[PDB]
Amino acid sequence: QFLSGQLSIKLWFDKVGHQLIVTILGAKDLPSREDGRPRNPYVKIYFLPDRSDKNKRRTKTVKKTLEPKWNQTFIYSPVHRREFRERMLEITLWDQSEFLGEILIELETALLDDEPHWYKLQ
Repeated sequence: QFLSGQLSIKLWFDKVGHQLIVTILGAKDLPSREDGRPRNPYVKIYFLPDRSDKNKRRTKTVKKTLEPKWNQTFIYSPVHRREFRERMLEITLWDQSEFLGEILIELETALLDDEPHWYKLQ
């Protein structure tokens, strides 16, 4: 019915350094609030399993926008190629509250090409 917006994310795995680099660039086309005002958006990421603080990261919250730009790089470590079939990134967007959607990326087929890509929020 309504557009939900998209999130630009860049992923890369450093196979020698055993680290997964996740850069959450920005979002576009976020839905306004029902009252017409813009959002105060942030992104939360869990590298699962273990839903614990160690595996949790969050962007800062941008004030009053539908096109936030965070440009933040998160570093997960230690990470091992052999673990990819059993790891996923749970990426959620929030209006600081209201849930604005989720992108769930399985590591085994993730775009680990160090390029930015757009993902639809669900």
